[PDB]
Amino acid sequence: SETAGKPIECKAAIAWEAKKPLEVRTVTVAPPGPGEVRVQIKATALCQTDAYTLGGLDPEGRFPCILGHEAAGVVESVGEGVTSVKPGDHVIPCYQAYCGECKFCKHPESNLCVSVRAFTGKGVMKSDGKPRFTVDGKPIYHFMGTSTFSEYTVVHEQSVAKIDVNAPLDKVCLLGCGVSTGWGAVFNTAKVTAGSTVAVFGLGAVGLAVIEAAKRAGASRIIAVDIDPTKFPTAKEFGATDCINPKDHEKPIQQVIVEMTEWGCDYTFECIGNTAVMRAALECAHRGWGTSVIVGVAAAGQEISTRPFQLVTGRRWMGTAFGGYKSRVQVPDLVTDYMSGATLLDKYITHNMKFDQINEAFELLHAGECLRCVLTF
Amino acid sequence: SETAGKPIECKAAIAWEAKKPLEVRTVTVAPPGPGEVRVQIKATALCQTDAYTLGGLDPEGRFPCILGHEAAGVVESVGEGVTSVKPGDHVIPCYQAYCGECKFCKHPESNLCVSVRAFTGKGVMKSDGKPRFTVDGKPIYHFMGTSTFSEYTVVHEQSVAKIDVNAPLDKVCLLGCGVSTGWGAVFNTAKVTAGSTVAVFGLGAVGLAVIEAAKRAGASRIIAVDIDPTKFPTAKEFGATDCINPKDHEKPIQQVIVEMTEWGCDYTFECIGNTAVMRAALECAHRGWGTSVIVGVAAAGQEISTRPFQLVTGRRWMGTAFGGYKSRVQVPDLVTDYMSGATLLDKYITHNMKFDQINEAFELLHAGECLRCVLTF
Ligand SMILES: NC(=O)c1ccc[n+]([C@@H]2O[C@H](COP(=O)([O-])OP(=O)(O)OC[C@H]3O[C@@H](n4cnc5c(N)ncnc54)[C@H](O)[C@@H]3O)[C@@H](O)[C@H]2O)c1
Ligand SMILES: NC(=O)c1ccc[n+]([C@@H]2O[C@H](COP(=O)([O-])OP(=O)(O)OC[C@H]3O[C@@H](n4cnc5c(N)ncnc54)[C@H](O)[C@@H]3O)[C@@H](O)[C@H]2O)c1
Ligand SMILES: [Cl-]
Ligand SMILES: [Cl-]
Ligand SMILES: [Mg+2]
Ligand SMILES: [Zn+2]
Ligand SMILES: [Zn+2]
Ligand SMILES: [Zn+2]
Ligand SMILES: [Zn+2]
Repeated sequence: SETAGKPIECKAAIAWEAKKPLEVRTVTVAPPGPGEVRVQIKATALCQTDAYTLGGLDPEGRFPCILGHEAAGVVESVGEGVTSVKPGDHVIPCYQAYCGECKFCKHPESNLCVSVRAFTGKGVMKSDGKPRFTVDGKPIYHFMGTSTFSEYTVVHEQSVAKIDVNAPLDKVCLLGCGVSTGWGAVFNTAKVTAGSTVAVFGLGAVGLAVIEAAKRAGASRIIAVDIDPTKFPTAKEFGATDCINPKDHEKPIQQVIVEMTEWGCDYTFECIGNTAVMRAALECAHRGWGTSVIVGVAAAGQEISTRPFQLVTGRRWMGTAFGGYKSRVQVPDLVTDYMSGATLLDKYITHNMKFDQINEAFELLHAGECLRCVLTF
Repeated sequence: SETAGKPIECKAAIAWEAKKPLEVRTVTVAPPGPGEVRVQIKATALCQTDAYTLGGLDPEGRFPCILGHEAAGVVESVGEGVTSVKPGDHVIPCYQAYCGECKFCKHPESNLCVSVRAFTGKGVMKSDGKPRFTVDGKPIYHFMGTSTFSEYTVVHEQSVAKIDVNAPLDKVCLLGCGVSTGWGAVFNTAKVTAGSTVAVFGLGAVGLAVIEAAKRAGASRIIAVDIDPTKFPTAKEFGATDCINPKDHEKPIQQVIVEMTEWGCDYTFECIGNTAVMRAALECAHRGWGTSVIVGVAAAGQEISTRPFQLVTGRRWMGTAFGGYKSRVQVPDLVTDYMSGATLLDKYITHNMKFDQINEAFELLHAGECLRCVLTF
């Protein structure tokens, strides 16, 4: 290789501080240490989670840092000990790691690996406790263990899903977070049964993925809820049978849903990050057995509340992280399902832009005018 | 019966108004109307739910009424169209009805029948909207559809479980309330798996039932929690492996439980009715997959709260009503199970008193060190 074992200077987008636009400039990327993989990002999308940390809403937010966590790329080089990937492998770096040996990797119902979170949560690497990015010798920190807003990033081996080398990297970049989360919320967390009724709160890429998955699960009714009705036509494309704007009703939205379904929907999904809506989604879960799945990420500190009578009379409050998918094991399975022609993944990409316009993409998502914006270098 | 078709003069305990003692006196019990059943009560227990309504705290409280909801007895006569029981059958009347045709009776994960609940909640019968008790020709209202503090009571057919004629009625009287509820919270709601860890908050009859069922399910560790340490010895006999008094510790009790189990317990149960402790039970459920079952009934105007991060990181919040048991279907199975010698049901009866002493029995309940006290006439 031409770059293996040596630093790489490449284009990236740095967040020097919160609530400021990113600076697209050159950074230096160190070679991978033991158990690490240096990846050449080929495509990367913006998620609402990136704007969440950029807006100062992350308690563990550490600046300066390279954001980004929805990407697909090619292995440029690996550090010593790395056996699972090799240069040339097509990969998807995942915020959720997989070690196969911790208690959560071994449990059938969890994907919350603890192999590297103590370091990825701090924006550093496990091998030496430091980051791999510098600018004029000063350290720039990692984000969600991925930091995909850079031509080359360095990640832990446990965070690297090896995927079908023939899958288009600018489409499956979405499988690193949002769309996978919405799908697994249906298939893994809720396990929607055929015939069921569903309510989805928030119609971004995540909520639309809940709708697509619930459709595929055989749901007989899917109520799409959003305060922005310009997202309704796409929601009906994915399979929504009803679209509801909360601002068209003086009743609370959970009362509206209950009246449409007498007792509530068998499953409800919150895909916003609004604690008042999370409460609403649980209270319009069906009496006796309804399930509500929190998908959105609320601002740190905020609390959800309900009357305990809601759970005593049969409703179930749960949440999901990355759809319950064990990353390195199951992300390749999602790529395989994409390559089989069975998904609507291509429909989630509303804009393809160059990496230099990353800030316009952030304005697109703050304005609700995009689903997923895929950046290429 | 030579009482069939006729009113019956029998002894009962009348609650004329709130916060005053019951009067033990004769009452007139009308014959059973269409779809109604008249039961000779052979044994009836007390619990805190009776004392809650008697104390004037119940917003649905209706006086004068006849309290009592834990009982077993024999059918004296049946009203028009009743075929599920006949005179002489041994029965348990249940607050939780089963009609076998509404949405909830037909769902495998619910037992919240709506056949008669709107009428029992108002202390009247469904056939005509009127009660069946009179003193001096003026009406006495029912309680929880059972009104078991009476030698004879009239109940809806949907509330009448038909049980093994061989079962002792002064023991199976408990199967209509807290013991079944705690058992079912484990077997039906949580579905506690073999080898799992369990935490129980509150060590009355309900929590002790949770402990007994969890041990029977194969739980490898059972942590009993109560601010009254005098409940610990009995918690250990039912199968507790640890006992924790929250007041002995200077950290939040959920942090105590998590430190004892590194990540939390696989299952936790709130058996008190305390929203603060409900949140504590949720937050010491195991990371990634822990389940917390609210069993206790909180006071009015109280809400449960947590940070949604707790659910996004894999914890599940649910509740139970009557342990999820479909009453007329499954209460007979609980009796059969008790007759098999598999349960500690007899160990929940700490006191046996005569019905004339009902007021003294209530004072024992208010003092404590009484799990269940059974009254016979
Ligand atoms: N649990 C996880 O692992 C995970 C993974 C990825 C994303 N998320 C979170 O899920 C959420 C959705 O992600 P996204 O990319 O689709 O964001 P998005 O901004 O593209 O979509 C959110 C939608 O919610 C709508 N909305 C806002 N407030 C509303 C309200 N009161 N009522 C109804 N609709 C409302 C908005 O109009 C918007 O269309 C985000 O909070 C994200 O952080 C969680
Ligand atoms: N879901 C149902 O269908 C159903 C059925 C029956 C009873 N319940 C409810 O279950 C609950 C328990 O029933 P019970 O008969 O055992 O009542 P109980 O009063 O006999 O037992 C309550 C126990 O909780 C302990 N306790 C009180 N506050 C505590 C605290 N902060 N921390 C730890 N322990 C505390 C008390 O010391 C006591 O031992 C009640 O709320 C009851 O209404 C529900
Ligand atoms: Cl938080
Ligand atoms: Cl799919
Ligand atoms: Mg993720
Ligand atoms: Zn792991
Ligand atoms: Zn994301
Ligand atoms: Zn009771
Ligand atoms: Zn019913």
